[PDB]
Amino acid sequence: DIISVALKRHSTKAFDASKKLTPEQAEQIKTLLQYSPSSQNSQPWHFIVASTEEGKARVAKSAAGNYVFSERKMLDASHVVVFCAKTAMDDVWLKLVVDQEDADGRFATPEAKAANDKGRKFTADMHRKDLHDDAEWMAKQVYLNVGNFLLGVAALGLDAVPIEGFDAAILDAEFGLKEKGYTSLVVVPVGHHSVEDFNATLPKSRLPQNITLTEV
Amino acid sequence: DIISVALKRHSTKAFDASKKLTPEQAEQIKTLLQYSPSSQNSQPWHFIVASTEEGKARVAKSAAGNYVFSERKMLDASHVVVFCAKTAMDDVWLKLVVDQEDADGRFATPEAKAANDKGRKFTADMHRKDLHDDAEWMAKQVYLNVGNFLLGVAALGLDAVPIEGFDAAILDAEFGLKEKGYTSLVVVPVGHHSVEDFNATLPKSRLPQNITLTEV
Ligand SMILES: Cc1cc2nc3c(=O)[nH]c(=O)nc-3n(C[C@H](O)[C@H](O)[C@H](O)COP(=O)(O)O)c2cc1C
Ligand SMILES: Cc1cc2nc3c(=O)[nH]c(=O)nc-3n(C[C@H](O)[C@H](O)[C@H](O)COP(=O)(O)O)c2cc1C
Ligand SMILES: O=C(O)c1cccnc1
Ligand SMILES: O=C(O)c1cccnc1
Repeated sequence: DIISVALKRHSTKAFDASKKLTPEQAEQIKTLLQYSPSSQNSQPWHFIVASTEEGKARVAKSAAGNYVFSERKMLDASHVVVFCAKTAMDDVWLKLVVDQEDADGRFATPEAKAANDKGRKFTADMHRKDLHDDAEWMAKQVYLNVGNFLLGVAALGLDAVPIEGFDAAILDAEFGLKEKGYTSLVVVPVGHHSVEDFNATLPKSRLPQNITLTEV
Repeated sequence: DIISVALKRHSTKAFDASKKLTPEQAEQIKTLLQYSPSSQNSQPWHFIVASTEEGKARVAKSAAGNYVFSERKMLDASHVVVFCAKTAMDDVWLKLVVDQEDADGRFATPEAKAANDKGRKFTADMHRKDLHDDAEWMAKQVYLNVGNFLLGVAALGLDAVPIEGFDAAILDAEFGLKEKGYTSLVVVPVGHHSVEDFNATLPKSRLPQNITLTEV
């Protein structure tokens, strides 16, 4: 049951390098990334999934120097996911999304398709022209994906840790993301915790609902 | 089976007003809100849970103007959750979080507690003093919570729809959020879909992994 999952999941502080995702699990984590919801189904994201030693080493370059504590997590986990946001919402992407919805049979008529496209452009233009927050808006959808992913992987019986503790400039440069139109936001190592994971045995802590939650 | 949940969940376009959350479900959705992870366990959020006719009507004020299509969703769902972010990360909140971790037994020594506080302040100060993006940083954690919540509620067998299509100024004013130190970001009606939910029967559409996903 999902509440048990939410109450028992934790941020893993150390991974067992010998314990790999099964082939099926490796496919399932990709499914989770793909099928996250997003505003206007804008899907303003790219994922780097590192599963080779070479690949994980490249991601771990972002943790060198000041973020060194993050390196072992990135190197010892089975699979490491880099969540990236688009840096601009371009017309090519908008067309890609609506054309895909059309290919998947979501529109009964050309008018319905046109209306969907118009609505998505309205929202996108509002963020870029009026709110001046389009980069932030897209990054928010990526964080939503991350939240979906963390619960999803826990429910698959996998350990994980979300990481903001890395140098995004280094990671962006390593994978040439800027030129491709993306920027790295969160790194999520996924695998199985080791006996050295001190956080596996500690009680969860959250503020009480009397502070955070109002019922009306 | 969480993958089945992810593949089958959808954004509900119309709710059956007669179909209420069970008492236990109403508690479980609150648990999901509370137990979401966040960077440094900063939990920079407040939730309004509207379950009365009066309460939902107050939220539905925000579906004015361009956002009229959101009104029925907000009024007809069993429970409506307003996800809010803090407007600034203050020292009182940082102390609240570490003191709660201490009360929950996460620190073996005063030194461990002090180290946790120091680490949290380092990260928080980076955002508020250097990047001047603490508002954005906090809003990102809230969107992560939303992602967790949407999958969680689906796994409970509940329908939902995330909504950016509302007037945050109207909502903030209605609940006096600004003065309390919060701002509304996403509204999530939760309940059961009606036969009028045209999105319940439509195929789900996502961009292919050959565009969005790189394996290394
Ligand atoms: C942050 C966010 C905001 C959304 N806002 C709205 C909204 O205002 N109205 C609406 O009908 N759908 C809204 N949606 C639903 C999206 O259109 C939907 O998630 C997307 O088309 C993918 O479809 P699915 O959720 O059925 O998988 C929102 C989704 C997200 C993630
Ligand atoms: C966006 C985000 C970034 C995080 N970055 C790190 C990190 O860099 N290093 C780390 O050890 N934990 C990191 N965490 C884990 C949090 O400390 C953790 O989620 C929080 O303390 C709650 O504990 P739990 O995840 O075990 O429930 C991050 C969490 C989130 C949501
Ligand atoms: O996804 C949608 O349908 C949507 C998102 C934002 C605002 N209005 C609609
Ligand atoms: O939650 C953490 O431990 C954390 C968050 C951001 C950066 N470094 C650590």
